Amino acid sequence: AAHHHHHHSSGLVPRGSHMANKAVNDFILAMNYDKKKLLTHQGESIENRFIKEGNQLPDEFVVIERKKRSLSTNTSDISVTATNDSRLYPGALLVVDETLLENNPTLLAVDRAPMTYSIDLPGLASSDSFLQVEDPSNSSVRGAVNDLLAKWHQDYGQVNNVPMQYEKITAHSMEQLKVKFGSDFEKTGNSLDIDFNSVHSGEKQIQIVNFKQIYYTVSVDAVKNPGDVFQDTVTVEDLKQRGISAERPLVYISSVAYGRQVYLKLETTSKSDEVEAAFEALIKGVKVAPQTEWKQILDNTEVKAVILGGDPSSGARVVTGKVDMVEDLIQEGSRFTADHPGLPISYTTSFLRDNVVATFQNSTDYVETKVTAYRNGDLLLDHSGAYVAQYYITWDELSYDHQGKEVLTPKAWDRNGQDLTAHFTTSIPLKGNVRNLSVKIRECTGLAWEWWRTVYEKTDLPLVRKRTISIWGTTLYPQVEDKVENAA
Repeated sequence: AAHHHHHHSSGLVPRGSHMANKAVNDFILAMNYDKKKLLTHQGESIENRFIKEGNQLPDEFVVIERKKRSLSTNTSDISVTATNDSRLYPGALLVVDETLLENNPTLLAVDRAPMTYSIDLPGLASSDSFLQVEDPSNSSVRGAVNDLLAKWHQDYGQVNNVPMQYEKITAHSMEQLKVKFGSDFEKTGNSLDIDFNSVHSGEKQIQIVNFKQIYYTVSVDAVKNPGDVFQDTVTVEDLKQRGISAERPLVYISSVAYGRQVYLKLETTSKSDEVEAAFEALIKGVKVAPQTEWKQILDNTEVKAVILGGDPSSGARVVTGKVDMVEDLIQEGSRFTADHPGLPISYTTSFLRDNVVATFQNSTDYVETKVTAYRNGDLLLDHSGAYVAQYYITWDELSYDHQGKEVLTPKAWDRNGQDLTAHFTTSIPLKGNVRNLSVKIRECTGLAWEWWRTVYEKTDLPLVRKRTISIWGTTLYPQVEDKVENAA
């Protein structure tokens, strides 16, 4: 007796019956899977073997120290890069597999039961926040939301000045960026034209800034029973036909954030350690003095950006140029108006089975490259004395061997020890290479009991941009000037 109740004598479960929805509900509840393992991905996992490198650039000598780092993110927020993604609407059903991890999700588009949404809008009434969509799709949900928006803007609603939020990192690897911003980021990074090669060779430094402006978010309350999102026309076999199982379970978009997003690239050829500070000052719109080190950095900074939402169409703009246009990028989407509903920039998913928020674990190993720059310099000599003079100029040229060991190669001015006469001038180019610079200058007095007189003798001379050593005067009273020009 107990076997037959709530069942058809045919033994079949009729399509469009309450029995069908019940079977679907039990079918999803019966699923046993590991939530974390299904949403976990590993990046590269590099090994810690690195040697110190030295390289000569046209204007400077760089010392590069490579190091393996680890970046691991564990978030439920999924960044949106697609423009008009029909799949990414509130309450949409997504399949849990590789495609969900890659942010190119598989939409489960079956007959949907009505769903109730709430929207958090600054200056929106309590019970006017709810929306009842009878047949959830991208269109029906988008329409219901925009209808509420249009009403909310035309009725009243202050032009809410939207807060700007941003997170930033120093670029190193494309994989590392993907862990930080999402695995769909590769499209954006290619638009930003990030020069990873020049970073690794220490020729330039990159910082990536992600701006977010959330106008509003649409949310879905917890689903009581897994089968409550399906119409009775949906059967268990229908789900299996589309490959739904405990191994490929279901998830629903529990909320979507709407507004404007900006991925910013700050590309500087500087090797300074004040780069992060200079970039920050730029973002804050802080005035920069011309003779500062920051101004040197910012003048040599190329800026590219991808705009998602705000201003014109929904389409993504790829603006390019100098530092001057960063300020307007930030101010552009400051106000949320009737002109633009705003578009999805972020969404979150919850498992259909138990409404637990789906959290994605991503990690990767990357090489953190440090670069230390030593500027080239020139050593200038001027001989305007009434005497024969000799120079003894000597230095070491620094290099690094294939084992990263430090190497000092002795060097000497080819005209050392030679008798030089006024008016003699010369310029000796010295690379950042140079350590332990020593200059000795002596003069022939003509006196039999003391033929030579030292006019100048310094060791460990700093490699400034321009050092001019000028000698003049007489055999008995020689004069010397050690003039340094190293101002920025």
